[PDB]
Amino acid sequence: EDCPQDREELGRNTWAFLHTLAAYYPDMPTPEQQQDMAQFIHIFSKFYPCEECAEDIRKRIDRSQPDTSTRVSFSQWLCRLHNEVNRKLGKPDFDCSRVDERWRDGWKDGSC
Amino acid sequence: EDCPQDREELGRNTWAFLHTLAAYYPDMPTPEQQQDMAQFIHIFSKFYPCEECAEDIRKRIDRSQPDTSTRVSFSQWLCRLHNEVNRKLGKPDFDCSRVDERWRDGWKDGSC
Ligand SMILES: Cc1cc2nc3c(=O)[nH]c(=O)nc-3n(C[C@H](O)[C@H](O)[C@H](O)COP(=O)(O)OP(=O)(O)OC[C@H]3O[C@@H](n4cnc5c(N)ncnc54)[C@H](O)[C@@H]3O)c2cc1C
Ligand SMILES: Cc1cc2nc3c(=O)[nH]c(=O)nc-3n(C[C@H](O)[C@H](O)[C@H](O)COP(=O)(O)OP(=O)(O)OC[C@H]3O[C@@H](n4cnc5c(N)ncnc54)[C@H](O)[C@@H]3O)c2cc1C
Repeated sequence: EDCPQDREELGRNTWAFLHTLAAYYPDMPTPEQQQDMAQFIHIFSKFYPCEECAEDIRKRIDRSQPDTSTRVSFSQWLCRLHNEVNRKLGKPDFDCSRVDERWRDGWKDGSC
Repeated sequence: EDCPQDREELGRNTWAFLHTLAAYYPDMPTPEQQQDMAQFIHIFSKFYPCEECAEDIRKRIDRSQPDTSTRVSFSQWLCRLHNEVNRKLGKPDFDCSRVDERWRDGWKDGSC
């Protein structure tokens, strides 16, 4: 908009960035790309703006390190992580089998 | 609404994340944090989902590496980077002296 992001706005926008990032990550990433994405996620968890949120995500990420082996493993890992936060906030579980429809290709019914 | 984000949508929300990220970066970051934020930016530039956009930012970063010494230096560095992209796309130059109002504290006129 025009004013500082609130917790929810920052969240929606960051998840959008993260899921899209994962959606276009290589299906066949090189060993270096796999190392970089894992490190990116690690650093991300240390600087995500919302203080309370970062403390929370770090604990979740340390418990289940990102699997950056492939586009699918990574996008699924990220979907599972987001779902953990969804459950913490009483939000619905997202069907991870549809992450590509949501963030890359659009719903199969063509509503996008 | 819940559809894959186009170049403009992704960009808008990613800049929001990035500027908020810089807005809350420590005023006195540890050397470790300064190293981490620099790498975050470098990895970010290699994976940002819009290939043309990623290549462009990489070229700009290579000419002026991120200054992660302080919250102010980094926020200003990021504002300058975004302004280069604005100039490229014919968008108005943003007054970097007002980055804190825009992304952290809100406009001085209490508008927010
Ligand atoms: C790393 C991180 C940590 C956070 N921690 C906290 C916290 O501790 N406490 C707190 O109050 N808030 C936290 N937030 C904010 C919170 O997650 C939400 O972003 C915010 O409440 C806004 O919710 P929303 O309903 O708009 O959807 P999100 O912003 O919840 O939703 C983004 C959208 O993505 C889709 N989506 C939902 N789940 C998934 C999934 N699993 N996989 C793929 N797509 C999905 C949906 O289409 C949805 O509308 C965090 C955000 C991030 C990015
Ligand atoms: C790393 C990166 C690279 C990109 N590369 C390209 C590219 O090569 N080609 C292309 O077409 N698009 C590119 N984009 C997309 C483009 O920059 C815009 O995000 C998009 O056109 C939408 O524009 P917008 O007008 O909504 O504002 P941005 O999305 O331009 O604006 C976000 C908002 O932030 C504020 N703002 C503007 N400038 C600054 C600043 N300098 N400092 C602090 N706040 C500011 C404003 O309040 C503005 O409305 C890129 C985005 C990112 C995040």
